[PDB]
Amino acid sequence: NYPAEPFRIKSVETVSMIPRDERLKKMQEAGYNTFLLNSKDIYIDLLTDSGTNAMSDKQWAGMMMGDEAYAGSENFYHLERTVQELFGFKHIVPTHQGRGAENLLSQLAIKPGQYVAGNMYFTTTRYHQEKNGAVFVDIVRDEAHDAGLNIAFKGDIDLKKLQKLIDEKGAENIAYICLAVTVNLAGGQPVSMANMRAVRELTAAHGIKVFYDATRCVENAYFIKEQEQGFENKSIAEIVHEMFSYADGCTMSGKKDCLVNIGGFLCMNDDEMFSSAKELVVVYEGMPSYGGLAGRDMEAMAIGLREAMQYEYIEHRVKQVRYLGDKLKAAGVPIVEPVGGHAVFLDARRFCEHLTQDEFPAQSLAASIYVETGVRSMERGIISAGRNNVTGEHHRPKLETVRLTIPRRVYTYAHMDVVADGIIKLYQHKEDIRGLKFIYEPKQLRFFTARFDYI
Amino acid sequence: NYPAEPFRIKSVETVSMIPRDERLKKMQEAGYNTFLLNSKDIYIDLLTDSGTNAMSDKQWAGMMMGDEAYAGSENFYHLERTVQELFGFKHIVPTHQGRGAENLLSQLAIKPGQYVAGNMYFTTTRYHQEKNGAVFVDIVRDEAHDAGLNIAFKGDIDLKKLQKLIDEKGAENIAYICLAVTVNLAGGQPVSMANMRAVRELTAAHGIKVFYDATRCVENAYFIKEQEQGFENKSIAEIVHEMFSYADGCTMSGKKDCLVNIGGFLCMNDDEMFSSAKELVVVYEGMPSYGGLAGRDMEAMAIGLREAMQYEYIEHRVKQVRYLGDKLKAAGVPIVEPVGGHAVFLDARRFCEHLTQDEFPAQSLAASIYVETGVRSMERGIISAGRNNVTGEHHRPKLETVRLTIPRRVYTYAHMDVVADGIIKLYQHKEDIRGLKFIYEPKQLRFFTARFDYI
Amino acid sequence: NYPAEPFRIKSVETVSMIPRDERLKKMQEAGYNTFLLNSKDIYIDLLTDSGTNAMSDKQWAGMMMGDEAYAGSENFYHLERTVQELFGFKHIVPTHQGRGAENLLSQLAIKPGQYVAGNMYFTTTRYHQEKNGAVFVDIVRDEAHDAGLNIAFKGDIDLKKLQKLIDEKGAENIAYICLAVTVNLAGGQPVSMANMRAVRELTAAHGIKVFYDATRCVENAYFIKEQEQGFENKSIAEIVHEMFSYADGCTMSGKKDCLVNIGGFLCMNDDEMFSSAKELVVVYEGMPSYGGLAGRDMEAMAIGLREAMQYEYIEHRVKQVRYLGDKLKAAGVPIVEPVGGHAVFLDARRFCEHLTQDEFPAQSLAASIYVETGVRSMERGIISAGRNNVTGEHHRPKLETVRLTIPRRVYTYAHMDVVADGIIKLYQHKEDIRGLKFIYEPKQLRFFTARFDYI
Amino acid sequence: NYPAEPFRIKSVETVSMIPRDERLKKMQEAGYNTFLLNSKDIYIDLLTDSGTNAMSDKQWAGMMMGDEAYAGSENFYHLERTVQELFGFKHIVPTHQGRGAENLLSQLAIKPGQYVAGNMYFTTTRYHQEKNGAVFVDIVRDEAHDAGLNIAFKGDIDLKKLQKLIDEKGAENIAYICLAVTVNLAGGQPVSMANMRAVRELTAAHGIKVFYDATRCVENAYFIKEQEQGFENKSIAEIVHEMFSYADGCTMSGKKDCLVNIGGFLCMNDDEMFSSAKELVVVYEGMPSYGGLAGRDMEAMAIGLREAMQYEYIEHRVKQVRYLGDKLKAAGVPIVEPVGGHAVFLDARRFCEHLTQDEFPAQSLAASIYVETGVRSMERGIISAGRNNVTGEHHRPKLETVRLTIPRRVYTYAHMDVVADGIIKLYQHKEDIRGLKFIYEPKQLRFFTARFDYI
Ligand SMILES: O=C(O)CCc1ccc(O)cc1
Ligand SMILES: O=C(O)CCc1ccc(O)cc1
Ligand SMILES: [Cs+]
Ligand SMILES: [Cs+]
Ligand SMILES: [Cs+]
Ligand SMILES: [Cs+]
Repeated sequence: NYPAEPFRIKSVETVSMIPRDERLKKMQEAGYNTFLLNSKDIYIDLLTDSGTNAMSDKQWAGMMMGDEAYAGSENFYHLERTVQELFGFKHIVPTHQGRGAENLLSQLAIKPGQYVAGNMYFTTTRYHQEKNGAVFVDIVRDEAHDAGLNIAFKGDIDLKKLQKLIDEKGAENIAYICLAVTVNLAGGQPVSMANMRAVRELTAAHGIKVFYDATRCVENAYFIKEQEQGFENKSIAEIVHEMFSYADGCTMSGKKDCLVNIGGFLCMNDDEMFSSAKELVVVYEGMPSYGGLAGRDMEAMAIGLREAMQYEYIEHRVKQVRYLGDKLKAAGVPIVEPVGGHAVFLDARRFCEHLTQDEFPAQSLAASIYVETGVRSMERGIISAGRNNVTGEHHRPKLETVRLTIPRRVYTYAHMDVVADGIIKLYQHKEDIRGLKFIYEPKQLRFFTARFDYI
Repeated sequence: NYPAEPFRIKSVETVSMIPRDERLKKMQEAGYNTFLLNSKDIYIDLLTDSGTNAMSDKQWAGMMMGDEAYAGSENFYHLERTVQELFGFKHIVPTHQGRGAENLLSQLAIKPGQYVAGNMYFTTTRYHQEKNGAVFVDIVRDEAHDAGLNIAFKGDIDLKKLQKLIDEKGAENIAYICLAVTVNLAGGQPVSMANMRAVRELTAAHGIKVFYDATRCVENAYFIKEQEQGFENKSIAEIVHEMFSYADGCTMSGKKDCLVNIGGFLCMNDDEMFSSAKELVVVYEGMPSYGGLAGRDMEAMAIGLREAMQYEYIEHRVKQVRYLGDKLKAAGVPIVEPVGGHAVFLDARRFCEHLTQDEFPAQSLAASIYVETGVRSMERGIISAGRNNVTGEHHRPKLETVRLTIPRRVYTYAHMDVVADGIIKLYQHKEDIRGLKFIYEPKQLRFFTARFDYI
Repeated sequence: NYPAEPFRIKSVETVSMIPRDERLKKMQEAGYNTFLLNSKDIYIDLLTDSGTNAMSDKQWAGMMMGDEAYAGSENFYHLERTVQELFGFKHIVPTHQGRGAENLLSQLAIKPGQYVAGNMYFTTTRYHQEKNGAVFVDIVRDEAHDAGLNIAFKGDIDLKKLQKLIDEKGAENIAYICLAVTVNLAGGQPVSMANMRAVRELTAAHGIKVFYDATRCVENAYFIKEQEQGFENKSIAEIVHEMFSYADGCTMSGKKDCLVNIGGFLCMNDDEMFSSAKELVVVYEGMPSYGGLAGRDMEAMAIGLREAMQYEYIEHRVKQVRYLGDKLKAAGVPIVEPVGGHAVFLDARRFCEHLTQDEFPAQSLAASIYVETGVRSMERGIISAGRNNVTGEHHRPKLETVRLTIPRRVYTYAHMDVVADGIIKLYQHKEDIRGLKFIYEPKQLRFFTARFDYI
Repeated sequence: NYPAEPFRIKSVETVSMIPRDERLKKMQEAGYNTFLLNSKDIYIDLLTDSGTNAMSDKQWAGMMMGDEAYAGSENFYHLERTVQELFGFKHIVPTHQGRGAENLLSQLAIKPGQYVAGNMYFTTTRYHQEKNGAVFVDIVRDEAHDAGLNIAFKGDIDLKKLQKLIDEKGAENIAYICLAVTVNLAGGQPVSMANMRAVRELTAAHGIKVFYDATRCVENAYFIKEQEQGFENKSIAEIVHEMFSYADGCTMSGKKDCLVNIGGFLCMNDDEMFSSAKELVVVYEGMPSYGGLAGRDMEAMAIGLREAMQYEYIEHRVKQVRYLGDKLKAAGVPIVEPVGGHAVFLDARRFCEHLTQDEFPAQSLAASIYVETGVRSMERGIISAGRNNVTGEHHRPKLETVRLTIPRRVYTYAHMDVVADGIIKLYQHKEDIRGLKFIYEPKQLRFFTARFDYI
């Protein structure tokens, strides 16, 4: 049911291993805000699955072969090639990370007042659309928004909302379709291949462009392989290449499924767009030949993209998350379902039924997980949603979650046990989890630096 | 006169060593544009001094100590504390490179229609200023536009122009003063400490903010020590700290004087502006704790900044460039003078008086240098100025130069000899340099991919 | 019971993951000798615990700081000072590995015809002793030769035998006492602190020198802490230091408990012997300042020794082996007991009672394990004992075992499960294990290259 | 005349750069013995050309791909292959360094009382022959012993002394011919290919075996290419492979021409010898599959051996030494001639004509070179030759030299200038160099730790 690691450990990253009593002082010193803890004081850092991947020995042999020419670097050539071969986009511009590609895609493909429609959104992506004049429309299935509904391919687009958007608004005024795989906001839910093929035939008919937010495309490809009829004899690399055939381009963040600690890229097939991309790339990132990346990082991303296609790697990655989700669900701990490709989201509202959302249950639960286990998790509730500065009132988000985001090839099943066991013991005396009040609240970006105290 | 390397070679980058006949083929495949040459086919790459520095064995040991947490990394802490110590600014936000810092500073510091005044500009910096509504005003002394005039501290601001701008336009309508150390357009020329003090006193009086474009600020420090009376007992580290004491903040590309291959940072002292910066940095670069850089890169840049302060390193850096210029001057080759900190600029109109500027003398020279020595240099003339799209006619630039830009710690004095020697023998037969016609010209960013043939 | 890894995965070694049918081909190409298998074709290599440790990110940062001077290296100084501190010996001469230390100690400490007495032997150590004229005398307690007897501190010396040797042969005719921690032939069994004190007092009385074979001395430390009354408040670092206080010097293979891939060292307190050692080390290993090791390796071994002292590391190391043994014991698989610090030994005569020891049961089992799981283990039986060349007949060894040796910090608990699970299902059909005949047998070192077929 | 480096610097090793006054305290603290100085306090360490080579970026990418299996490692396979392909020996056993191979060759190929004859000797090699019963006979040309005679191929064997040795002693009692390339003792002098072909036909006729001491075989191959008629159209790899065709095997030290910091090997074509080598390899070095080397070191040696065949690399290496020799000879500084492949030997007896050999001129000159330049050199005179412990009298060596041994790819021509210039300034006031007296003299290995004072 749960595979052993399809790799050996080559090098370890040592941890201090501080006791509960010292962890509580550390948590207090951070103001009960896990964003303020130091990296050194944390055993298992599940804050994000972004850029904290463990690289292979081959990736580190790439790291010493960094040809750092400004232009003409063999690292750029090898990255271009790999992405062309694997994803099949004609052109490819390297960027420092996913949000660097996003910035470029939104400046090049949006006319003010056009609509951008996708399957739910991701913060940096919506920002760049919106800052360029687009109106974002969510055309995800309604079922994606029910956080307990256990259905498959929950990130698919409603073709029926897709159609009415074109009828009602006009294909002309639709900038592009932003299809994301997986759907982060629904908890890392996969998009079926049928869904992607349907979306491309509808949009093609009406002349509409489709651009993929492909940050976790390889976790998506595993779901298709695991769960869609017809892909049982297909390889992950075949599924990934078919996926990108229903798209005109994509913004990718290597920090997610590329198994690197930095790097992203923009791909497109349009030669015209590509020439415009090239001029805009030099102001924001660096020349078209390196895009704000050191050569050794283009190489390591190249080797990573290829390493991610190994079935055994992506199966264990995804099933290592599911392991954690299964163990929590088995004990009755409330989570978002079905468990996604990269994280387990605890539902803090249900976990902490005694607390109201003003007493910051997700934030407080996330503080407690650190003290009990030495595991850092991230608040994804009311604190992260911010205050409405018109009214002054918090924005009250429907989802009041603590996210357990798993970096790739860093932790073992024993580390998941540590996590699961602490959360289970906490669930068993859930009523004893206190509420938090701010003792310090920033104007902007409050989740980052807010500090709190117990009520 | 000319110091020996104050280091030893730890590891080499192997090179091909292809012969003249093979290089001529390579330059032909490239369409005689040196920007299209492959990095593998080049022996000594002087395209740029950006990001191609050789790191130390301690930087590389820091490379293996990357703490890649999203937040709380030991490498962000070591970076932050190193800049605060060395440069003296209160806050520091890391960015993937210099232009990411510039984007951020210009969104935070300019109201549309205000004036931003500096000592000559750099492309990216001027773009970010103007893109945010600023009108750019060049207040460098008149003597820095004279490419042949050999005076010291050619980068200094004319205070007389700085006064008239305040008079004429008013200090409320001045966004900030953009002081660059050193000045790249004038050939990498230094700014005196007196000049920096003078500017801080005049702008202070009028409430005007002063932000440095500090990318080559340690090369500048060296000229201050070598040439300004009074700084003969001060250390490079004291010179740097004093310099930044006259600025409100700075944008910095670590790729230039921090001796790394990627990385930059915005600094400022204003708390209010720092908070605005943190919300904006998330969208463009990454969380404010990493700013688009892997942990290992924050580490290496921290260790780099600190190595850059060693007298003997910087003294050998600047004197190695000087050596190349000295050898060229002594054979009668025309160069920008006086020699800067980072590059030698050949004067290609002089070098090639038989050719008109429509016959693309600098590009042709840069093609000929590669063919004869295996060295790549950058065209900096009519080809890189671009055409006027309303007229259609070339922007015919006053300076028609070939830039020999020297990466820190990569080449030896024998390498300077290969360059010098080839450039001297071409000078001896300068009349045999043919002109070039376009055989393919791109709508935008023409210098990057234009290809040519001989007339 | 079973601790989680007290570290995180920094970098992985990618593995093939070939299927059963392909492994069977591979095992056949190997002639069913697991020593001929390729390292690429192996998933989990338990051939040996020697030199295949995963290093830390600090060891690797030390790897980039190799000062490779012939003499005066900072890495020799950091090594020397770390051993002096941790182990407490006055002098320390680095050697390329444990047996280089042994060669040196035996040339310096034995007069031909003297007796050298220890607690069971190890091949290399016994070779170097005997090659220098020594007669080897086993003074381990009688209970350690009983492979099934589960007592603690099975490595302890019988003082009664140590007394008779002194009586019978005289202390002048005793070269030195060779005390091994832990005892590899008995299955990696520990030596109590009491036993080490007892020996030091008896040998001291008689003027007899005591040199440790300390290769797994930190695994031993752990058993002392876990099991000897009185050492419950002492640290691994205090246990180690106290242990070496009962020895005159030690030969050490860093490949085993210093967590490195190469390196060893001889220690002693005698100045006279140190001077003789320095002249002899030059001929066999290198100058006394490097002893056959690159500077980077002296560095990593210094950093390794110091990491080996962390309670949680060593406690997880020893408990990971125990875990594997526990799972095997619980299904009724016969193993040497009690489980050692570094390996589990299967009892293959038991496991395979249908086969005679001429039918090569251990080798056959080791072939079958690889086929069924992808794990390599070592034959330790009749095949590795060799033949008698006067008789021609096999040396028929009392112990007929398959050793599952676990490298430090490389595999997880899921990896232990793969092994355990395969070994348990073979045990369930133990009668189907065929015997092997030689199809090629070498004159010497037969186990290394012998090949077989099935009967 | 002197080529530029055929490489770029990838990483630097920082140096402290301490002034003459502090260097003199450092020299005093070392007892005027350069063997006692620390590596950190030295600018340019010319103590030895052994193991202090700078590796390439490809070699360091090998360093991260170390497959550390005990047996079956892909690194072992790649080393075996490279050596088989390049040198052409049938079998090859890895050893920790050159003296590990020597130890094995001498145990396997000498019967007590047999003669070993070679072209002069090297310490560790003669030791291992002599310790195994051989009588060494020097059959080098007489001209090699005249240290000022500038002739080519000074390391050739006298075929006429070769013949009389067989006549007078009997081919039967000649163990093997030890042919070394280059000849270290004559100052790194080359052996012609004709000489090697002649030696093989003579020895073959009488059934006598020939084993190469090939530590600097690649510097030898350059001389043949530079100076022997007929090899102008041959490549270095062709010259090296022909060289080894006149040999039955060889001991190699990778630390010399293999461009690594550790590693050696033994090669032979005899299958019988090879089986005996295998059993003896496990006691002294480690299994036949790794020979006392970590996997990453076998890989790096593999890539190094191949990198050394680049003509441009070996030409610049050798001509970088010659540069130093030419500059010293031009000023009249007395050296051994002709300058060898790896070092310049100063003749301290002539340099210091005012001092008698009891006042230790070479030692004192070597102390002065450090104080004036920060360059460490090695005494190779009376101090290194030792005392005769029968008489108690120093052994008075004919050659009283200070050796300037150049590591490969570490220093530039500017570093050689630093060296040359300091030695020239010292020569100009040569009479002011004082004599030394011991204040501390070790029984064994005196050169290593003797300390002195000025008379
Ligand atoms: O960990 C992640 O979610 C990716 C990075 C990320 C974190 C926070 C935020 O507001 C936007 C992006
Ligand atoms: O630097 C060298 O000469 C190689 C090593 C070496 C040094 C000294 C010695 O006595 C024997 C060998
Ligand atoms: Cs990261
Ligand atoms: Cs770069
Ligand atoms: Cs090893
Ligand atoms: Cs070395």
